[PDB]
Amino acid sequence: HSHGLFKKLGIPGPTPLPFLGNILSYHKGFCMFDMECHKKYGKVWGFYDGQQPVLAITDPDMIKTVLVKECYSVFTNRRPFGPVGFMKSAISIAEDEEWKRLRSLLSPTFTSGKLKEMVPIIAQYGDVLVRNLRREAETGKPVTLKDVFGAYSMDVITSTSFGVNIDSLNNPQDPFVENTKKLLRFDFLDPFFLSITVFPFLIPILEVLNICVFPREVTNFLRKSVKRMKESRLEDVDFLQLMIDSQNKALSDLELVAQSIIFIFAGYETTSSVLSFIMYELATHPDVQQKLQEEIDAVLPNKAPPTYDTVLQMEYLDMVVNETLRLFPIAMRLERVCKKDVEINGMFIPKGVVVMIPSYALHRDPKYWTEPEKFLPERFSKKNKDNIDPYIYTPFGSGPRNCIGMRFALMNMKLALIRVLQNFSFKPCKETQIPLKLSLGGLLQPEKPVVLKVESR
Amino acid sequence: HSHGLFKKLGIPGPTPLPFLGNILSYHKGFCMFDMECHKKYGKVWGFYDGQQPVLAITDPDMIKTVLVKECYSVFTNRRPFGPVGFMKSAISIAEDEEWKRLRSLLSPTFTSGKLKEMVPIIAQYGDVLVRNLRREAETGKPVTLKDVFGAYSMDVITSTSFGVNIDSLNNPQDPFVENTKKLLRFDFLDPFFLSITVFPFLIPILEVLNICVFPREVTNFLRKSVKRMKESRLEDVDFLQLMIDSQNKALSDLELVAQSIIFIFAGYETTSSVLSFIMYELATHPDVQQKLQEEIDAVLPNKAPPTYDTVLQMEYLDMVVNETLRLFPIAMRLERVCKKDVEINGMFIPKGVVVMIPSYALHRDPKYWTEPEKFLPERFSKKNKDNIDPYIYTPFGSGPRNCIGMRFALMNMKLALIRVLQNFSFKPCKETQIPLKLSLGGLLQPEKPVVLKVESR
Amino acid sequence: HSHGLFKKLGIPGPTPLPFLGNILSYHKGFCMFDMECHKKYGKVWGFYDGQQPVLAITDPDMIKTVLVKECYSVFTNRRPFGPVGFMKSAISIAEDEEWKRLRSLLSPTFTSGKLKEMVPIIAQYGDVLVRNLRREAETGKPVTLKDVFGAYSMDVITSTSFGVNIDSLNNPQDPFVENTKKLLRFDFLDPFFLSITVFPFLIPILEVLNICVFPREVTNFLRKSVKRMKESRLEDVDFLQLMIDSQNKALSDLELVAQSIIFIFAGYETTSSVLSFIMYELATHPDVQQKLQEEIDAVLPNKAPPTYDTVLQMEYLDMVVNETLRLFPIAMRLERVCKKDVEINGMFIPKGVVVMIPSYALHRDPKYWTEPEKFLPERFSKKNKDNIDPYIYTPFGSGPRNCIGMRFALMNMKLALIRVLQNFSFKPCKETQIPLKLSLGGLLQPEKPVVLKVESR
Amino acid sequence: HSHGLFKKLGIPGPTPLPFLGNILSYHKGFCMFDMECHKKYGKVWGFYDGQQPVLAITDPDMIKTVLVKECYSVFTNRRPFGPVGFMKSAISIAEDEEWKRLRSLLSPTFTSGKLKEMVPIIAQYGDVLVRNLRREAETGKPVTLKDVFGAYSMDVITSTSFGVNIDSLNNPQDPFVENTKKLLRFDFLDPFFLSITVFPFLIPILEVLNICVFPREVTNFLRKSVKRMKESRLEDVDFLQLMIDSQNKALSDLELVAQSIIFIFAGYETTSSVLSFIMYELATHPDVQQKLQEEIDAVLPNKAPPTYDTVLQMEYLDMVVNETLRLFPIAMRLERVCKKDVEINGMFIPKGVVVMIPSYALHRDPKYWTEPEKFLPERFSKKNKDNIDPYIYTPFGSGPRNCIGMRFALMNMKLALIRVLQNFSFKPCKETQIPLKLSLGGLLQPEKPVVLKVESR
Ligand code: HEM
Ligand code: HEM
Ligand code: HEM
Ligand code: HEM
Ligand SMILES: CC(C)(C)OC(=O)NCCSC[C@@H](Nc1ccccc1)C(=O)NCc1cccnc1
Repeated sequence: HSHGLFKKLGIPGPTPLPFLGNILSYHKGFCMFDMECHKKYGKVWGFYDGQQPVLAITDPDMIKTVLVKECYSVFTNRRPFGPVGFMKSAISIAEDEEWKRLRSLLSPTFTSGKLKEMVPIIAQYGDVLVRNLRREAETGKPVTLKDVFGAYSMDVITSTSFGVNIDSLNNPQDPFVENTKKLLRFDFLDPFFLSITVFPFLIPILEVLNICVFPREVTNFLRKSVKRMKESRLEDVDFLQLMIDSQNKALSDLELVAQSIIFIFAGYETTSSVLSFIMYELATHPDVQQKLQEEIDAVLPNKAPPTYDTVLQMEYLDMVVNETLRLFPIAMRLERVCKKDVEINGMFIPKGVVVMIPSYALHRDPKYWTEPEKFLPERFSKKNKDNIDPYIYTPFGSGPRNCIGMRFALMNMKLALIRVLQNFSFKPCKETQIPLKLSLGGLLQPEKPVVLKVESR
Repeated sequence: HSHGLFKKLGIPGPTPLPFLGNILSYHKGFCMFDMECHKKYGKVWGFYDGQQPVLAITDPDMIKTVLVKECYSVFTNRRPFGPVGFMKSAISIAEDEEWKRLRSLLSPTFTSGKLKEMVPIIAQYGDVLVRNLRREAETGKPVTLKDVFGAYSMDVITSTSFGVNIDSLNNPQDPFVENTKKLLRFDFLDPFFLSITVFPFLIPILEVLNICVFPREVTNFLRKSVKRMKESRLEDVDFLQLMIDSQNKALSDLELVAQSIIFIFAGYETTSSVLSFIMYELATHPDVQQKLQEEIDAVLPNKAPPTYDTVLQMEYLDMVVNETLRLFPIAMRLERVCKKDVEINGMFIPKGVVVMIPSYALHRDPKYWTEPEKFLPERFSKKNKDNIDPYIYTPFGSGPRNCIGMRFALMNMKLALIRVLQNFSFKPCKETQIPLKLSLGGLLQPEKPVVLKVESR
Repeated sequence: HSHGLFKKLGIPGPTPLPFLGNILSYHKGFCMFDMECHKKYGKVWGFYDGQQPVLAITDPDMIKTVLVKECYSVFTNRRPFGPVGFMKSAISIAEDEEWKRLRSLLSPTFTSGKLKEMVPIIAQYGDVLVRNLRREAETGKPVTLKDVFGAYSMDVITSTSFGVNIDSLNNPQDPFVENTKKLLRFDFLDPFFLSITVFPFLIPILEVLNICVFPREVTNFLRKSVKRMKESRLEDVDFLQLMIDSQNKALSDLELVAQSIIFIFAGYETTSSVLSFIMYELATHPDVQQKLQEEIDAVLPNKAPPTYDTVLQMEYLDMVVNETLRLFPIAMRLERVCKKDVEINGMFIPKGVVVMIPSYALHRDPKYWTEPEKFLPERFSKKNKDNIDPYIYTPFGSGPRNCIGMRFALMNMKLALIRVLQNFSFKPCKETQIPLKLSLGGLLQPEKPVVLKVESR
Repeated sequence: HSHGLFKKLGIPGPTPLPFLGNILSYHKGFCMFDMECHKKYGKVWGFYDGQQPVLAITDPDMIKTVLVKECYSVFTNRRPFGPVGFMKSAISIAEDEEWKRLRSLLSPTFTSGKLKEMVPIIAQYGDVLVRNLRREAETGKPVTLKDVFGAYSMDVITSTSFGVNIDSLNNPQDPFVENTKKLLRFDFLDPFFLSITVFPFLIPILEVLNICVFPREVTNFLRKSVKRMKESRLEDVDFLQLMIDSQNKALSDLELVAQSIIFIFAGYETTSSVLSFIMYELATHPDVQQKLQEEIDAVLPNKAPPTYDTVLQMEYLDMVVNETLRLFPIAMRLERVCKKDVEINGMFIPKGVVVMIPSYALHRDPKYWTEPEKFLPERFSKKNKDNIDPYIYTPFGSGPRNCIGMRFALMNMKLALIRVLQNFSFKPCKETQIPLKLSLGGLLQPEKPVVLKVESR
């Protein structure tokens, strides 16, 4: 249909099939498709998700123009995504003025100030993690990181968001953990979403049937569960409180539920998935593991409890986290819908085009990264951290729509790692997939789950 | 689904049925439904076209706020209408910045200046009208106005828009008149569009099938026919010329076709339908007919040819046209889609609500019109024309999005009537529907076509 | 659209709304709508589920013609039901020759012979039920029947179908009980299915998206779980065995899964729901409870273990079960799609019409039942059991497509009750809904769950 | 989805793309795709029209089994085709018992008896054809066959079906010819129908919107036009009469309209298209033209008027018609939907598979035709006509569902040619496309229309 767009504008790209566009090229996943296109075509290129034209861009100035400069004017929203039901009101999903309102109503929740107050509560579930791990370190049986990390990551969420306090690894069947684990980061290469991409005219069909990519049952569990806690604390420290206090243009109650749902997933599969990637890289590079175990003990001698300030003090820890996020940027791509005919850094961009930054492919670009497949934390030494274009390395996005939970996500993940490297070491098992292979699907996740050996220090 | 909207906001309205909303109430047509609601509920009210909330308003200040004040800011577009294909680019159909561009690129086409230049060509087809009529005035057989007026109205269009010059009543089968008559003002109460209103999620389905409410065949006839005339005049006075000269941000070629299509219908069924309504009212009020025949002869003695200036000179003619348009405002309603949460003249209007002015019901409101059903031209005497709220009487809309062809449409219609009342008189026949009954459907048209007796002066 | 059908044929019925047909009348549920129509219109009547014409019939001969006589010829299948995915192959859902094959391949599974072999295994979980109950009979706290019965009913299913052996009330979190409880008898008056009924043209839309009214996750759990047990028993007494042996025109493996799913639900919510209804009626009619506790002890003195033969010996037990099923026939209606133009017992029935028997309304018809709302088991005394038209009383359907699991369902339910009335008695609590109110929705279930007092004999 | 079908059954075919199946291979049209598959794969093969599995077959016994033997049992209907509206009732479109009824109610209309009675009326419009042609034979200007033949072919239809009698080439604008020319043989490779094939789940969507591949306006013209003529002849020789007499299980009135529509097209574009193909082959093989002009004059000396009997007498005329139909079999393919699991001539054919005979590819198969691209009428000499497998050469189909109008179509076409070769000869013009190229689309029609020189004998 609209498959002449890039051929006119003089932008190169893979030739689209009728109806499908270029989607059959996703058979190795977004990341691999993005790398190929980068090499085959250079700095800019175009392709079609069904009839949806997508313009990839790799110029840091141009990227900065889209993500920062012209964000409010032209590139305000992300690719429409449906069917979502009442989740239209989630911040990550909302548009234009509604999003601007929600970003405001929700920003002070994520300050360095409020973040320092969540430390002692986040500190408490680190210790729960250790005990579950030593039960396996004392029973010489290899460990799947995702289960134990997610048990931890969930434990922090439920708490930092509603006060609920479960040992999700040892009380995994209590009514709360059941619903909350039923979140699934959406495989955009799964049967369902490829059908969307080729039949996006079916989203409104599904919307009028109250179908939701968020299971209609988990949402109902928390919609009421919030209006219980809402009326329990009212009247008699967490995200809900910080959002309830805000509605005192102000936030509504079902909007509040929707943000709660986004926050819960946000820090579940993500925090847990990033922790897994770090632990893998640690186990397969044992020296880095040792160098970090030294710094954790120098700043916190005698296995001293990590504090907010001791965490920012640690610099090799930061380097490890960053270099992991370079090799596994869980978002893979950034995207904005171009809402007006515009011209940025010398290129005409018509209305409706989705503009896409290929984060995974830029993190692995040899034109900016020496030995880009190698896990080498020193790239982020304060000697070299200045050489790195913040518009090439973008694991949390950028501009007015970057990751709202970035600080919290780094803090949470580091508090988990300080505590864990104070007590154990991590070894490849025979069953450990080395080298790790990324799922060919639509998520940045390992093909096989990560299994390692855990020895008690 | 969204059927609680007005019940929350505290706006009264007829209770909606699931899925249908209030559409079953259209069984007497928009106009009658609008009158009822006006009386039942007062100054504002709400209802649902399927799941689409519609807020009717009748305050002239509030109407002025929507149609003029906040037009560019909030109320810029009309109710989405599909499937349209390439006709998305027609001015009457286009949105936001695209419309603003098209209104600019097309405005100077409709000036008092360019309009004075179309007079002598529009004058020529008036004489064709007379001859066809006297062939019936000399053959004592009653006449259907729509056929003879449309023959005339078409004759002016084809000319004033492309130079083509046919006697569409006597050369009705030439290739051009066949396609051009295949326009149909859309019965929004017909089977098809009621299905849209209850399944608007099916428009995108139909759009991806290249289905068009404008027959895919007539459009193809003129798409090429334009790019012929385009390349005939280039290189070797009408709307096409005025649009071709404009593309010399500038107008494209298929956009040019689309405007051509809108203009052709615009002045066909409308001009012809309004002429019919005037002739009816004239025949059933013979004194008004006489008073106007006197003024036509005082300004143009000896059946003098009407000129642009002699036309504006005529004031009872104007009164007749206006008072007809009061009783038959062919648009019935005006509408704008509310693009932001706003508050106008003290009422909150949420995003997405269609705001509707019920022109037909306001033209017939006894709270502003004495004996409103009576055809009484003197309402528009220069003694009384000042008493009339331009926000109650709105046959051409208002504000930046009023009828672009208003001046031309009045001129064309008056040039037709001066010539015709200079030569004939018009009498009720036995077959004449008295009093006229409006089609219960979705157009302002007579139930039965208007048949009259035509006697040669 | 097709809303003239019954008006032509001369069959009376409620006047249908456009698009909706008569569905708004479901606001009190099928059962109440059926009763009204029966009284308002008499022996036959028509109505529209959207555009779907439905002919209700209440003549026992005519009912026998449809359900038995012309079953194979004309009335072979049930109302199309979608989207179902691979569940198209379930027996209860399948059509024409495929169903005939599946009914054959699955019939010997349900014989009096094989049924006598399942007794000792079904006997074992009765004792599990007692212990869970006395833990509540010794802790003076009222009991919700559905939870304790479903715990039991599940326990029998998992066993009688796959050998799996869980105390689902005390091991409720083991991986098997989680998936298996995620069956939900479909509320055909819920948002989703009313949308089907008005947009049945959307089923094929949903089918091509691999959407399934059976959650795509539970099905995957058992599809593989079967092909595990399949390859565990092969090679090294239950329904799976009886189906695996059958494929040794023969049954396939995914067909086998689908039957497994139908059987699991079939005996879960149903058996458990019917048990609840009996216990309610028992508690609110304490004499019937006593009369039955006497017969259970006469045939099984000293709390003797019930056997297959001792179960059929018990006749007042049968009367209780039957009279409960009269007042709560969980299917509510029977239905067949008329596959040919036919004429049965003097009435023309066009192709495509769904023919419906209103079981609930016939069970409550005063023209066949004295004091029909009264729970009076003696109606089914061997003195009166002969007076009862098997085409008026139809809790298991009739003809070649009656309930395949009828015998098993009666046996299972009676083995549960003999054991339970041998040990406890059942008393109304203050919280007990008396009289019970049927859910206004699309299932025969109580508005409020049934809570009773349980005292240890 | 179902794209494993042929890979399992062990049938070879082109590998299908997701969603598209093999449809992209239609870029050279069905005929060319069919030839390739025949050569690449042999006697049987499979492919996918979207998700629709299609099994091509080329064994004459197997073809006879499908088209004749198992027609009523298994292969009764053609590939579902929609949206059709009330045209569901046309015979060529109807299914199962409804079709069997319509074939009966309509068969005696097409007998050798009734056909002999239509001769003198069909004879009359032959003479109209001559005069229009000599007006061009006397004005040395090349002639487009389709216009002049269709003018003739229409003239015979309107007459033989309703008595209406127009000179459609010289009265082409009368109200009847306008609607009747608005039939269009459907380009199944046009945008619309390829969208069906990939979204056949959208047919029911369109059916519920009263959209029709037969324009909703032409159908309305004749629905009423029939019920006028119906009530004009009733009460005060053609197909309508023969159908009206039949309803005196019997035919209804709107069914009657629908058959009328099928018959009108059937003999319009087809008869006219076949005539064009013959005239082309005649002009480009001048000896065949001469040999036939001799036989026409031997049987009809002195330009004697052809009679029914003189027509069957002519044998080289028959040979010409047949050999043309070999090279241009306007149906291209025959098709039946397999309604049951069956096994025919040693191959398993699952339910739902469309079984397709590739007539065009078999007519051009070198394994049955010497020099198959050559136009050589002698193939059909009574010496060689016996060598020809009626299951390889199938321009009118075969079995209970062959072309109902075959005899009439041959008669009509031959009466046209006898008259025309009695008076003119036909010569290539410079503008004549030699060799003719078949439209790459979805019809058997020439790329360019056929233009020839016409000289008066
Ligand atoms: C290591 C873990 C995480 C990574 C790598 C990450 C990365 C990202 C990225 C790349 C985006 C899009 C940014 C852009 O488009 O410019 C994003 C958006 C977002 N993130 Fe995260 N994120 C992480 C964890 C979290 C957490 C814990 C939260 C908790 C609240 C969170 C909340 C959000 C929200 C609400 C958005 C939408 C922002 C908006 O649209 O206004 N994320 N994240
Ligand atoms: C007596 C005849 C006519 C009447 C009563 C009439 C009335 C109207 C009305 C009520 C509107 C909507 C105005 C609003 O929303 O505020 C409109 C819009 C419009 N009219 Fe007319 N009209 C007539 C004839 C014509 C003619 C001859 C043309 C020739 C070009 C024309 C072109 C248009 C266009 C293009 C629009 C869309 C304006 C825009 O969206 O920018 N109309 N007309
Ligand atoms: C007290 C509990 C139950 C009741 C009241 C009941 C009632 C019914 C009814 C009314 C039908 C439709 C019959 C007809 O259309 O004529 C049916 C069908 C069916 N039932 Fe049950 N049923 C019960 C329990 C079960 C159980 C335990 C099974 C276990 C396998 C089962 C399996 C089936 C199947 C497979 C069908 C479809 C029959 C076919 O289409 O061939 N039902 N049941
Ligand atoms: C030279 C011109 C024609 C050719 C080559 C032709 C060929 C065919 C073919 C191949 C079929 C399908 C047969 C099969 O599936 O086995 C068919 C069906 C049919 N034809 Fe023709 N035909 C011609 C002219 C006509 C005419 C003039 C009529 C006039 C009534 C007609 C009426 C029909 C009908 C009604 C069917 C559907 C048969 C059924 O489904 O029962 N055709 N034709
Ligand atoms: C007639 C019957 C009650 C069997 O089916 C229907 O009414 N509709 C036709 C097909 S969908 C009902 C379907 N439900 C279900 C199945 C699996 C998981 C969850 C729900 C079904 O067949 N269940 C078996 C059954 C139910 C009741 C009595 N006996 C057997």
